[PDB]
Amino acid sequence: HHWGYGKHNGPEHWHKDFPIAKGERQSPVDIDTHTAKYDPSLKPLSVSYDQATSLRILNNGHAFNVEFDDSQDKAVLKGGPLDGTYRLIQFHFHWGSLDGQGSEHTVDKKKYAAELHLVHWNTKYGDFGKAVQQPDGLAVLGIFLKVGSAKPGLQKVVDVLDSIKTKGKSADFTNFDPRGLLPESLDYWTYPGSLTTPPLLECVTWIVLKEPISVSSEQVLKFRKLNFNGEGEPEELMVDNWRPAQPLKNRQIKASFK
Ligand SMILES: NS(=O)(=O)c1ccc(SC[C@@H](O)C[Se]c2ccccc2)cc1
Ligand SMILES: NS(=O)(=O)c1ccc(SC[C@@H](O)C[Se]c2ccccc2)cc1
Ligand SMILES: [Zn+2]
Repeated sequence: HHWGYGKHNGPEHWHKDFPIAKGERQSPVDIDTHTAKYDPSLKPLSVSYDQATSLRILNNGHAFNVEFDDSQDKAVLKGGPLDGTYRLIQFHFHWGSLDGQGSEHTVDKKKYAAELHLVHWNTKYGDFGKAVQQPDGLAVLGIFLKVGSAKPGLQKVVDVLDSIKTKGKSADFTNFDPRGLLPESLDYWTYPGSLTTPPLLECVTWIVLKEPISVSSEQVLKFRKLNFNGEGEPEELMVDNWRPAQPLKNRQIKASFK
């Protein structure tokens, strides 16, 4: 058996193999917008993706990852709450079976249809596997998706999903520009947290953008045609691959904006 998002292996079970699931800085969380304090000392985010090199897209059985060449400083996140340089390694999404759920973070308990995670690692630790062992090892840029108008920059991702339907499938995915997934504003909330899947390591500076991106109903319907299963196995649609909000405990969510 293995962790997943089913009735028998979902988030309420993860603590049995990953006891840090009940830890002091777990993600995601509810963002209470009235309780978040504006921190005028936070810097604007610097998102430098013009030289991003996408390589491949992979169905890992839990989501799909768009992977980048992170062997050099090609696509980096700096500024905001961060010290130093964080290199883009991959992005992925979490989404629902219906439009009223799917995001991992919530905003005043509102769930969005989906959530994009752009995963970056702190270059002072040399590699991703070292960085996840450190409290400031990762920076994940989270962007909410709502259903409305299509996102034109998402369609190249949507159109390749039929080629990676099942767990373990990958496809070449070069020249994808992740700037096409951003909203107009880089206003954000930030707090110290964790990976939202096992192994749930407490290594993430979360940066969650206030402005959602709009995607079309047809775009998210295509995410929901993916499979958790491998080829030839009984079909289990890849939907509701989100962890619910965890206790905030002794943490403060800071806002970049008034
Ligand atoms: N999250 S975790 O790592 O602590 C973990 C590890 C192992 C397990 S046992 C899971 C199995 O009993 C049942 Se799957 C099933 C459900 C419906 C239909 C067919 C088969 C659960 C969670
Ligand atoms: N949803 S999320 O953005 O918080 C997120 C981001 C990245 C992951 S990578 C999970 C595992 O494949 C790699 Se952890 C590992 C890697 C090397 C050595 C030890 C442990 C998980 C969740
Ligand atoms: Zn994620």
